[PDB]
Amino acid sequence: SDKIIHLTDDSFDTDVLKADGAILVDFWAEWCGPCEMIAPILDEIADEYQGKLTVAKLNIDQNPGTAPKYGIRGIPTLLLFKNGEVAATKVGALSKGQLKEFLDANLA
Ligand SMILES: [Cu+2]
Repeated sequence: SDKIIHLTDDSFDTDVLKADGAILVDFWAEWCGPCEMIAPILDEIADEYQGKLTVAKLNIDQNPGTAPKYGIRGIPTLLLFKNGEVAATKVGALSKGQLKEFLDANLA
């Protein structure tokens, strides 16, 4: 938790679109089993990728406006942002191994 950014629809532009460096955004919602599976995986990734990546989370039941703008369908959906643009997309729950391979491939 501590270094992971809790996003709102208000702050999304400043925190993600204007941020320097890669930001991985987790679009999640309440009552979501797959969302709960990857939540400790992302607290680990936040520590292991420190200096290379910032992790941020946006709960769509409390923040209904940003996800329609990115065409989000399945929840959870992870979007890797770089310089304000969507660099890569992964949707669905995945293991720690799969997430590391996805990040190592795309942080290049
Ligand atoms: Cu922490």
